Amino acid sequence: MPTLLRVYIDGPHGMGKTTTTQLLVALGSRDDIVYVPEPMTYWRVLGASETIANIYTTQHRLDQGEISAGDAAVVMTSAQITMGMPYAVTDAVLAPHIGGEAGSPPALTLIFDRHPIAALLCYPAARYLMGSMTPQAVLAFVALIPPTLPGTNIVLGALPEDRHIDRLAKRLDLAMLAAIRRVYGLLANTVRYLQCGGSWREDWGQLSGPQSNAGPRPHIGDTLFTLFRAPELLAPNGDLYNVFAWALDVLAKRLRSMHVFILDYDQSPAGCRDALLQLTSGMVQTHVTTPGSIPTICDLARTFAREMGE
Amino acid sequence: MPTLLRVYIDGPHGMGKTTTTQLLRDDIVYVPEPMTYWRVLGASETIANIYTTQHRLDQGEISAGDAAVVMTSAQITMGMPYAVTDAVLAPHIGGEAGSPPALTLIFDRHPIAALLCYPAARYLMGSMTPQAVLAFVALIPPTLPGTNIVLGALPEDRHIDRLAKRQRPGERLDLAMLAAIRRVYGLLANTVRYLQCGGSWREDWGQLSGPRPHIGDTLFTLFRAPELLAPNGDLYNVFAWALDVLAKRLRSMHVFILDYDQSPAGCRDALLQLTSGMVQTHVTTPGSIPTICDLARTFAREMGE
Ligand SMILES: Cc1c(CC(CO)CO)[nH]c(=O)[nH]c1=O
Ligand SMILES: Cc1c(CC(CO)CO)[nH]c(=O)[nH]c1=O
Repeated sequence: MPTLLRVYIDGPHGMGKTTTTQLLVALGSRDDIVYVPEPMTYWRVLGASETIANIYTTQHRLDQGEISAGDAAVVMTSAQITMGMPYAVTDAVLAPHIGGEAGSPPALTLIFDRHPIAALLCYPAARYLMGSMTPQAVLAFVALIPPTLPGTNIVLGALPEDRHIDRLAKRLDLAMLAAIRRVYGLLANTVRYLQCGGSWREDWGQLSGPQSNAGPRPHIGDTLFTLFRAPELLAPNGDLYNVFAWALDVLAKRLRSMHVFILDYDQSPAGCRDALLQLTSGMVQTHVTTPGSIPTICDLARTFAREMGE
Repeated sequence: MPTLLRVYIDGPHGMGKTTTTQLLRDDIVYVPEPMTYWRVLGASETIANIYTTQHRLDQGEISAGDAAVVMTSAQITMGMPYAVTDAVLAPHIGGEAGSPPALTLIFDRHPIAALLCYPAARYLMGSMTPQAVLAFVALIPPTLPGTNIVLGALPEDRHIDRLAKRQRPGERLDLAMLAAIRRVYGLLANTVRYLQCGGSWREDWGQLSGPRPHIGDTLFTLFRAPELLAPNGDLYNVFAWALDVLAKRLRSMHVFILDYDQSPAGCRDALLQLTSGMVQTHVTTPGSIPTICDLARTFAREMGE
């Protein structure tokens, strides 16, 4: 069987992900690489009306005290369903075609503009930090994350906050940028922690008060688990209710088999592109399940690109 | 390796599901309704919020768009317990055993009640958008082997009668909702049959606008909704793909119909007699039963009051 290489470009917005991705797609032959872009059209029209604008409006409303936390949460929870739809449905139809891992050329390369966890974990978690979402709803999105498919290569990105703020500026919510930057830092640390043998249940008690595929085992306090210590999730004895505890187990199982890589976005567009290109070399590939999986997968991505990317 | 029997007792609420299961020490565990999660843990009185919002939309106090936001949000809370239970239980499920079992796990509902059925019903009540319904459908966990689902049968007047004397905290006796929820479950049962008999929604799609149920008698009719179609009437691919997931998830489910129009002793035996044709599965580890028990008893203890 032919092999496949799936690469999910994710991380906080405004670092140059899209540009970088397209520069990488432009290098390869017409059909040996395909790009599944940001489904902006689904977010602005198909799934609902201007989903991004509504989110930023709601937070602003909440900040000025024009609405309550409860109102904010209801809107954000509903908007993240809508924000993650396209990633979720894409994962579900792609799944059956994915076979086991081959090893670090590929008959097909799929570059995605983000992964499901972006909408089912990171943004929600970041909204929790902004007070616009409850920790319970975040764990609800976490329990709904699709089984992590083999060969899940995810590229997170590092960019100094001052450069980030600059690049991002053309609203401008700096509190949110800080929160999304923190959430993605926590995330990469969570993957290394879990890959190093870390057991949240065993280290839980170390709670009080970034490298993904390199370095020593991070402290649970530097992982995503610490966000989930909120009083809402704590039983009268101080311990996590089992429902939320089990959601934390799902979060571990989903991230542990992922392959995360860090891309230095503090360089030029072509610099980023080559940088991303070099990184693909150590990324795990998988076999497809049927002979007709490659063509089918291309159609799916092109169709997705045409209907939802612009 | 030992065998396991999973039985999900679902269907529209208010027919007797709770009584049936109740009447029933180590070869069978009953995972009950996670009422405490809906009233306290997940959020504050979630059934109340749901029914209040429908009512206010009905009275003209709020907008369809307002109801939907609350309604979609509330459905995240309602299904959480089911979704989390499926996710930690999934790993331990092996292949089908064949045609007793070491452990019988009786559940009060399946993830599809919160991810498909209630949301579809709210869509039919105007309190949820069809896109939100398909997003929930995109998140339906994969259908493992041995997914036996018991659905209830009961004449509408009996149902209203039985529902009226068994209201839930914050619930309102809404007859329009009762019809909606009853329509969806009937379509649900027809959909599984359709799919198992070879039905292809893409092939039969044209029959909505001009030995298995007609497509118009399946859950696929609900998605003819204008919000999901392009200017030329074609379904957007995002949605079509969501319908492909629905077909895949439903098709492998084993549906069993339990007649509720009888005494609670009748309904208890009824369910038990239904298990002869339910599909069993192997667990994946030797210590999978014990773990499964803890999960189930703990769930019950913490979320079933
Ligand atoms: C994926 C995602 C985003 C990313 C957007 C910028 O908001 C585009 O990168 N933004 C959100 O507000 N929620 C989400 O789920
Ligand atoms: C499962 C479920 C229900 C059923 C309730 C009573 O309405 C408990 O059986 N009700 C909803 O409104 N959403 C749901 O997901």
